Amino acid sequence: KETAAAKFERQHMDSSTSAASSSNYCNQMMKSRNLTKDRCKPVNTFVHESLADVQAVCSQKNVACKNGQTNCYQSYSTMSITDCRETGSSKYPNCAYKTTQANKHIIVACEGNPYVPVHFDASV
Repeated sequence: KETAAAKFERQHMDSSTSAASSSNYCNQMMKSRNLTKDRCKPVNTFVHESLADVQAVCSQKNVACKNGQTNCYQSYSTMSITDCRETGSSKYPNCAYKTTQANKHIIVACEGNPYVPVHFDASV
């Protein structure tokens, strides 16, 4: 049983690079994080910052989530992120992605004790 806090780190954290090293970054990471296991996840964001810096966003700017919920929080600083989206050719199990580098503010939904990120909502 994977906790929601643990699943967020598997799906979104990559503190090991300052940014996506190549255009094949997503194809490789989507596969290695088990995100293409039973279906090709259509969109996924990776964050290249320390976990402590990402966990601290839960104490920053409170904003509404895309689904109307109110437990979302936006980062005061921009963060290095990599946006992964399926290409027109992608077809399970042969999932394929486009890698795009960006530096944006991130919005995550927090929950629990301690209060941590459990869902990546969007970037602005």
